[PDB]
Amino acid sequence: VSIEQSVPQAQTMLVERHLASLTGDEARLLAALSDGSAFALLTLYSGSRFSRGEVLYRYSNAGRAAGIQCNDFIALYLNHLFAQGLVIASDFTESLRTDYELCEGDSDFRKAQAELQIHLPKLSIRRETLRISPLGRQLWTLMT
Amino acid sequence: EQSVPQAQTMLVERHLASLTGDEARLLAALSDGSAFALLTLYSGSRFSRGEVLYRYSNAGRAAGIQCNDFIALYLNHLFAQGLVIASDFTESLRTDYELCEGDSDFRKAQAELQIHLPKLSIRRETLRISPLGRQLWTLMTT
Amino acid sequence: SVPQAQTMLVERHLASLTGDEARLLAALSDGSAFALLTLYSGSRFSRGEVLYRYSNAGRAAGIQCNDFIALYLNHLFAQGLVIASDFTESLRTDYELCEGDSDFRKAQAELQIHLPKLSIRRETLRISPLGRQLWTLMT
Repeated sequence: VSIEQSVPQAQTMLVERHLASLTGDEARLLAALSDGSAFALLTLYSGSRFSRGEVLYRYSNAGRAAGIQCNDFIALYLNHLFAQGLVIASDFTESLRTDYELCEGDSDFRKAQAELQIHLPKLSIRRETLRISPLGRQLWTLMT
Repeated sequence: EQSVPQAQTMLVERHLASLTGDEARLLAALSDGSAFALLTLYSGSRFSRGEVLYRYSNAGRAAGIQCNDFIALYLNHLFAQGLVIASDFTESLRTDYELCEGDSDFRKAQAELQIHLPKLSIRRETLRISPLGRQLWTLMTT
Repeated sequence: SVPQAQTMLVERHLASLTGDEARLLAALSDGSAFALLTLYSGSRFSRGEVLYRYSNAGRAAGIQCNDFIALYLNHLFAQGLVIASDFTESLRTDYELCEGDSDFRKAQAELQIHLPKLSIRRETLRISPLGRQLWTLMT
C-alpha cells in the first residue's frame, strides 16, 4: 500500500488538464467570458455565405478588454479555446457592430484573410458572437 | 534529434497520459470493440449541422464510468484527442438514446444553448474508438 | 527579450510537437503542397466531419515514421496549423498512390463497417496562417 501522496480526484484532473494548461492569455480570455459577456467574432469560412463549408480562422478584439499580453496570437488562442470546447460561436450581435468594424480593419486579420483567399477563393467572413460554452462554464465552476 | 521510440512515446503521452480513471475505462471498453449511445447537439439544423456544441452518453457502469457528472467533459476530451468517432444511429441502442434524451444534465445544456442558438439540433449517434485511438492503444500496449 | 506569453506558447508546442511534425511544418512553410485524402461522413444529416486523413508527404517532408502520418495530420489540423484546399490536378498520381496504401485502405475498411455512406475527398495540404505564425515563433 502506498497512498501518502494522493492520486487526484477526477475534478482536479479535469481542471488541471483543461484550465491550468491554458496559457495566461488564454486564461484571461476565458475569465473575460466567464460572467456571460459576449464579444465580436469574425469567422473565416472556406466557402461563401451561400455554402459556408468549414471554419478556417477566427479573430476577435476580446483580447483588448481581457488584458492579454500578446494580441498578435488571438487567432491561435481562439483555435485552442474552440478545439478544447471551452467557447462557442453564435450569430451576429447588432450591438457589437463597431467592434466587428474594428476587427475587420485589423491589419493582421486582413493578412490572414488574404493568405487564405489564395487557395480558398470563395472564403467568406462571417460576423459571429464569442461566448463561453456549457463545458467551459462547468469547468470554471469546478475550478472556483 | 528526436528518435522514433521518443516520437512514439511522445504520441502516446500527448494523447493518453491525462485520462481520468473513468476515461481510461471507457476507452478500454471502446478498444474491445464496444459501442455506446451518443447524443450530440449541433449548432445548426439537420441539413446544415454546423458545429458540435455538446455530447452526452449514458455509457455509465457498462463503460466503467463512476462519475456520470463529467460525461460531457470526458467525451469532449476524447474527441479532441482524436480517440473516438461518432458513427450513425444504431437501432439496437434505441432504449439508450431514450435514456440520454431524458437526462437532466443533457436537457439543461440544451436549454442553455438554445438561448443563443435557436436552430440547434440533436443527432442520435454511436460512440466507437477511432482508427487513431486503435493505433494509439496498440502503441501504448507495446 | 521574448515576451512571457510567447514563451508559454512556444513551450507548449516544444513539449508536444514531434520531430516529424516539425519537419512537416517546415516543408509546408516553404509553400509546398501535398496530396491529402480525407475520409468523412457521407450522411446528409451529419456535419460530414473528418474521420481520417492521409498523405504521402513522406520523405518529401522528411518524415522518418510514415506509420504515424494520420496521427500527425490529426494534430496539425486540430491545432489549426494547416488547411485542406481543393484537389490539385498536378497531384493526381499522388492521390492514386495514397488511395492504394495499406494504412489508408485499412482505416477505410474499418470505418466503412460502421459508416456505410463513408466518403472520400481528395484535397491539398498546405500551411495555414496559424502554422506560419507558430513556425516563425518556434524558429
